Amino acid sequence: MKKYTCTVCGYIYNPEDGDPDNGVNPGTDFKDIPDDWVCPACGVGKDQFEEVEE
Ligand SMILES: [Fe+3]
Repeated sequence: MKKYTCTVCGYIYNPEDGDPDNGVNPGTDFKDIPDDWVCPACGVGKDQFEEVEE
């Protein structure tokens, strides 16, 4: 799956590690993360993230 980055602070969501402390298990693609999840480093919503294209 692809990584997504927060365009406000630079945090990168990597689907292989998820964000387990906030209920996103490793192996969850960004689209499936519940829509109320926010960036763990700056608090903005998923709407500020962009797919990291390879
Ligand atoms: Fe952020």
